[PDB]
Amino acid sequence: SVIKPEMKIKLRMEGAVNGHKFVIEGEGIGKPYEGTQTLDLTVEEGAPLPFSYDILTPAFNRAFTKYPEDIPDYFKQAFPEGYSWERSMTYEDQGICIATSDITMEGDCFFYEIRFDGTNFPPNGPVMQKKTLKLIDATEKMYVEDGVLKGDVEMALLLEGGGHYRCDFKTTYKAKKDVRLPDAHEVDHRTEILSHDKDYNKVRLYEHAEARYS
Repeated sequence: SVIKPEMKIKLRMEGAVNGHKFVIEGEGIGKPYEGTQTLDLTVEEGAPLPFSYDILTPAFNRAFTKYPEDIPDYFKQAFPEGYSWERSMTYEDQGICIATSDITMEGDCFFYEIRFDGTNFPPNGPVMQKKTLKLIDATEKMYVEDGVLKGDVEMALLLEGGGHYRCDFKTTYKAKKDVRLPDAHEVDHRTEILSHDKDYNKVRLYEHAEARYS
């Protein structure tokens, strides 16, 4: 397989949230068959960001998912050609985000071209006031529809003070070639910011993800 036990990552994200433009670049490494990865992210334009970094972290690759032998792996099968994804995120206070990523590989490295746009966040809400603590561990429901793989998530960000800030995630994953399509399944996610500098101009980000049946 072209997916090696250790794969590097390079990415660039361009976008805008509530009128604030930005660019973030990233480099990292992970273990695709263990579903783990670490990214070092740097804000290259638009620093310091005025909004919660936690709305970005799922946008920074399901190739880094531990897939059981008996569930076809849509993402690893898609390489070396790769795949893209398109995602809508509707937050409970009517902030909404759209993100896309085009994922390719060369040698032992994945490359992501990411677009991220968000709007209509209340200026005094938790996103624009940076009152989120983390992404709560979440389960993504995967299922095939229209010949591609979809993932639906009812997820939540933890807020300072203990409240939950809910978001309906909907992703469409599009392999660039035909692959063996899986039956419906689930992917458990854990996302963690391991470290960051004062304004989050520099962030170290970790994900652990594993596929299973309900």
